[PDB]
Amino acid sequence: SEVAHRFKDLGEENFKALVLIAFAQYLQQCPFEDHVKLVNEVTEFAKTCVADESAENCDKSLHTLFGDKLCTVATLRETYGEMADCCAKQEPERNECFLQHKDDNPNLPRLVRPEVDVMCTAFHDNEETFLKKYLYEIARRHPYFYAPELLFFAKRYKAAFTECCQAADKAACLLPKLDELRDEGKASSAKQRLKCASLQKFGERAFKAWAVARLSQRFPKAEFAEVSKLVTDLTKVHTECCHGDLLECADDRADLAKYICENQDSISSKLKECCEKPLLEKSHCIAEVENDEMPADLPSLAADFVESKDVCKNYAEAKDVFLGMFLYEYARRHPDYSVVLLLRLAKTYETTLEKCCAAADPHECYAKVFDEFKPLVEEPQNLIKQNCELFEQLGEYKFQNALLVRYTKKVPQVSTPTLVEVSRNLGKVGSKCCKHPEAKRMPCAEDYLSVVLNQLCVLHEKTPVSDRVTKCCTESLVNRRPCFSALEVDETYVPKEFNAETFTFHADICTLSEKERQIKKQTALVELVKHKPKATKEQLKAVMDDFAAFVEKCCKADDKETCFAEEGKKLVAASQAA
Ligand SMILES: CC[C@@](O)(C(=O)O)c1cc2n(c(=O)c1CO)Cc1cc3ccccc3nc1-2
Repeated sequence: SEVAHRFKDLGEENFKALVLIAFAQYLQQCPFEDHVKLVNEVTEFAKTCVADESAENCDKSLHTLFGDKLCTVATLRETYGEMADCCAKQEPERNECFLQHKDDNPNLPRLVRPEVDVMCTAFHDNEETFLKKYLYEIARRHPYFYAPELLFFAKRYKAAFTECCQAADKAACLLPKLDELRDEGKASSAKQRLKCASLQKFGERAFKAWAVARLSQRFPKAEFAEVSKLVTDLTKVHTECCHGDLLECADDRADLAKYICENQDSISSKLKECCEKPLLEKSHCIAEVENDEMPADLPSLAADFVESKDVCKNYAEAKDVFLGMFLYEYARRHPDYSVVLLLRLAKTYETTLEKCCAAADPHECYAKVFDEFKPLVEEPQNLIKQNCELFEQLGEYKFQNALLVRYTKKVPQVSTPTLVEVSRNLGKVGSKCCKHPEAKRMPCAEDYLSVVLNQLCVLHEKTPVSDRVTKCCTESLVNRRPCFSALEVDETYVPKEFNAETFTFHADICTLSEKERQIKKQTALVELVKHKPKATKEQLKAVMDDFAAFVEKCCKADDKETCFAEEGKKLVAASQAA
């Protein structure tokens, strides 16, 4: 009995929370109360099986039981569409159909933040409904969120209302906490979409390679075999979560945290404080721990991987473990290299051996592999450096605007709402990284860029429209950032000017939040480039100044909002001609 085994390992509160997540991530459109109802029926039944494993349907697989239960409300096609397809199939085809239909961008309303009082009240009314509502609204909007990590967010979200709703100043206590959750959640959501993309589109080998490089940078004192044990466990964990085996995911990860804390001494010296925290916090901690110091001396790599006379023999015995050791050994020594660079390096090294081990004295042919890594290291280095300089002398917003133009030009076919979100997010790399030293700037920057570009890829695949986007997204996971950086302006692009209402601001632009106000400013910049590309650089900055003041004043006009036409039509003319 599986549901019995998992129910007792995870305990009831989390079991219930994880089932609700699983339903909310598969049927993102079902209303909240329907999902709660289903989760409760499933929870009644689990207990039945805990009480008797030889009962009833207690011997079924989780996806059969859970899939059957979901389909009691999904099969209604007239309201869910293409999801009744999945309900016509049996496991495991049914689960695969659910995985294919996760929506990275469902047509759901913006999450709104009520007044602090309104929220504390709704919290006090029914604390448990308030929390499940949180789990539900986040999950359906982030169908790939790392499920056990979402439990931790709920925990903190609860603690924020519990504490701040009885502070003297409720707002001053509550708001900065939520803002912090909103921001960390967004980063965590994106980071985990990359994890699942790599698993699902590029396969297990890709995720393992990522894992060896990151855990080795993180745990450079650890023996190689230790890291492999860790890589293997971690790989099963994310394979389970991305495959929608959420109960197994949580359980296996909780065991993983345990194994780590009971063997810190063979892993890292940074884990002491983390391994004292409670269950959820402990696992949040370990997964993001700062890198350990690397051993003081360390050889030279060239000896075991270039000058040895057994390198072809080690490669031929087991490519995987030998290339793994290379990645292990090169990564431990380089916390200053991005994870992607480190993987380009291992691919270059792998490719070189496959060539040189042919014949004609291989030992002579592989002699300069490390001279090939040089330009691969230089390229990202100059990009980040050259970019931080540009950022520091422009400030996030103008930096964001510049990326917005350069990228609209790279791939103008791409929908505007997508260009805006990705650009703003790409631009965020300035604040996040440029503060850093050189020996910390690359992993901070490139891996973050890789996460943002994966968002581009997945928001685009749902409905493809740019060959170039599809090519970079499909061709090689590790090379995405280079493949996008190398794109120049699309010369084939045909502009679609005129206008109509896609430049006529309305009066409700005054009641929206300031960032949300830039979003319709930056939106309109995209339609400006998309239809008048090659408009240099400086009358772009002149049409942007012109949009700002026009909104500043027509919100001050106190008029019958006919100014939103007045200086609305006085820009349309200077914009085109001169
Ligand atoms: C329910 C929380 C809250 O309503 C809040 O007041 O902070 C809220 C929460 C969130 N967002 C929001 O726009 C708002 C509204 O600003 C976006 C967003 C992305 C997230 C991604 C991952 C995890 C939690 C997230 N929470 C929020």
